[PDB]
This record gives sequence, structure tokens and C-alpha cells, in this order.
Amino acid sequence: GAMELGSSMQGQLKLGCIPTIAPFLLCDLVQEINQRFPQLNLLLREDTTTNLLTALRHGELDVLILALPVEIDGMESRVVGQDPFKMVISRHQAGAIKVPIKYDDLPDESVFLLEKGHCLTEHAVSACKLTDKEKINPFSATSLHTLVQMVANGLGTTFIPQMAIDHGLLDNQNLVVIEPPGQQAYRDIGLVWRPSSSRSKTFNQLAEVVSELL
Amino acid sequence: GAMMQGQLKLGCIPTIAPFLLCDLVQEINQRFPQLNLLLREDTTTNLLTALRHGELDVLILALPVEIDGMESRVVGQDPFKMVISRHQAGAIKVPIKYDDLPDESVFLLEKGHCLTEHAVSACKLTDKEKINPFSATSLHTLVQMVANGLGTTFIPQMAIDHGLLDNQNLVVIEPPGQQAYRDIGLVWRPSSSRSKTFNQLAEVVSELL
Repeated sequence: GAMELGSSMQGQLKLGCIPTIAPFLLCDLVQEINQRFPQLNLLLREDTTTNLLTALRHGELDVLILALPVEIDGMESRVVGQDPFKMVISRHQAGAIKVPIKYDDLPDESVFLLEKGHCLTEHAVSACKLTDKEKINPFSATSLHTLVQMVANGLGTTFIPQMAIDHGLLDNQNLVVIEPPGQQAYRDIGLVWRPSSSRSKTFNQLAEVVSELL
Repeated sequence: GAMMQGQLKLGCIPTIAPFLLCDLVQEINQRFPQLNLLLREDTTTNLLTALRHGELDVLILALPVEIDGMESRVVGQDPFKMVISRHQAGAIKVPIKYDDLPDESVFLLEKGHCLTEHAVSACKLTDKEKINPFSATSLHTLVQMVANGLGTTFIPQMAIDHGLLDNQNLVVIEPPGQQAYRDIGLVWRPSSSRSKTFNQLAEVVSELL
């Protein structure tokens, strides 16, 4: 984009994204858009899932980038890729917890999770088969950065999306990336927008670019 | 820490937490092996309510702000910087003069983030027309818009040293301000019986700024 644009993939686009995707995925999306579609100014809103859906319905955003599945009511969605889940612990408790990790052998009030309202918590404990709630610590986190920082202090473990690890969220925090126990875990990444939109061809070309980054 | 002793719940604003607390945790894990730290990232106003009601023990805010008359200790200074994309860097001349920029080109965080207050004050931004009406909601998406080429903004130095601008093709610019910085302080309750623990933590943060 540019500060000044002159006279489908051109113009302005208001995009919403969740706090568990925006810091890690939108960095590479901007560099692709800067080169492929130079005259596409891209404005960004980072908010939780239900708030972004409200902003889309009220016409304040043109398209969303969410983690699926979530209740989207009547909007149109397109999955563009999958984002694996991993577990992280510090190297102080690397001997206190065995790999392959198993939930029932862990001490309880050790699994830290984000505040409800972040779709990551419900997606993690569903993709990863975390059924024993007593594992979960009562103190819930309010951001993904502070969630990793508590795990870096050795207070337990958590589930981290792969795109955050690829972006370097765990850098210099002395952590180990452990495969999640049980069954395979991941989350769907898709674009959400209203059916009453003439920019369907603009959203789908962008959905192809996001599909290449995953 | 594991699953200057015991437990401690700390609150920090979103413009400091993703950058400063990474080093603080790695320091505490070695300097005080049994201090467990629970973290709460929220705005300045909501952090003061949680500290006042006992939900949190010690805060880390960007001073100056109204802090309930609580106990505060400034532990360091955080410089400000201006950032632009490389493909828009040839169009903006440095030293920066605000009146030469195009209008609505300075993106800023929305209300509630104290970074917008401290930046426009320390960097002496007076022409409110130069600010784009579209307010940003996170420090990460704010940078990504500037990387897209929409304009410029003020970024704390601790975010730049942490690597927020990596692989974004951004240029760092000195802002026109003789004291363009902000103060990082620890806020806790005067009634607290752990000021011997809070002050010792204030020195570890002072070695990080």
C-alpha cells in the first residue's frame, strides 16, 4: 500500500483478526500484499472472535480472519489452511514431565489457558483431548505472550499454535516444543465476511494468499 | 520458578508486557529459583482496579498516570522512535517535521492505551489533523499497517529491541523531541507486607532498561 493511492484487488480493505493469529500471520501477509497487490491499502482491527463478528455485521469491517469452527451465524466462511497445535514447557521441568506427554500423569492446576472469549482455549482442549478439568489452573491468562511467559517461568504447560512458534514467540524463553498428547491437534483458519458483499472476488484472492502462508 | 519465594501476581500493560517480561522471567528463574509469577495483561485503568481489590500484587505501568496514590518507583526510561516502510521512506525527509507529512498519516492506538498519551506528549505532536481517524487496537497490527505503507507511528524502544519490526522492511527514525521517552514504574499497595520483595524486583527491572 501507499499513503496516497491514485485512480478488484485495489483500494481499501478493512480486515479483522483475532489476537491469536494477527501478530504472527499478518506480518507475512503484508509483505506479500505489498509486492503482489501494491495499491491495496489494508487497515487492521485486532479483537476477539465475538467482537469481530459484531464489527462485521455492523459494517465496520469488510472481512475477518478467524479460527474455525466458531458460531458465525449467517456469514460466509472459507477455510484456507490448518494450524497445528503444540505444547511447551521450560527446561527446568523437562525432567519433571515425561515425553510423550500424558495428561493424567501431570500435576493439576498446571495447564494454563487463556481467558474465555479467546477461541484458542476451546479449540485446544477439544483438538487436544484434555478432559480432566482439574488439570487446568484456575488463574486464566489474558494474552498469549503472558501465557508463554508463565510457562517459561516453569509454572506448567499450555497449548501454542504453530504459527506463533514459526514467528518466534518462544525465542530466548528456554522452552521445549512437545507434541500434544493423545490424538492429533490443530485448528482451522478461514476468512469470514457477509453474504451481502460485492467484494467476493477481492476476498477470495486474499484467501488464496493466506492459504499459501499456512 | 516451578510447579523472593512463593507466589506473586504481576500486572502489565499490553505495550510493555510482550517485550519486557520475557527477560524478567528468565532473570527470576536463575536469581530467585522459587518465585512463581502469575501475569495479567490489561490496560492501565483495569490494572489499577485489580491491584486495589487485591487481585494483583504489583503492577508495571507506563508513568505518569493516576495511580490511586499507590506506591510507585520509576525503574527506567523507554525511548520513542518513529517507523516507516522502506518504499515510503524515500518520500519522507529526515529530520522529521510534522507539518511536512501528509495528513492523516500518523496512526495511533485507540483510547485506553497510555502509549498514545506519552507519545504525542514526549514527541510534541500538536497538529491533530496529521492523525489518521482509523485507530489501531494492538501494537502488532499498528506496526503491520505502517509496514503496509499507510503512514507512520511511534514505537517504544523496548518493542524494537525485542524484534517487533523483524522482516517488515521498516525504517527507524528519530522523532523531533528532546525528551521523547516514557517512564516505566512499579506500582503496588502501600499496605502490602512484601515491599522488601517488590523493591528487590524493582532492581531487576532496572537492569533491563
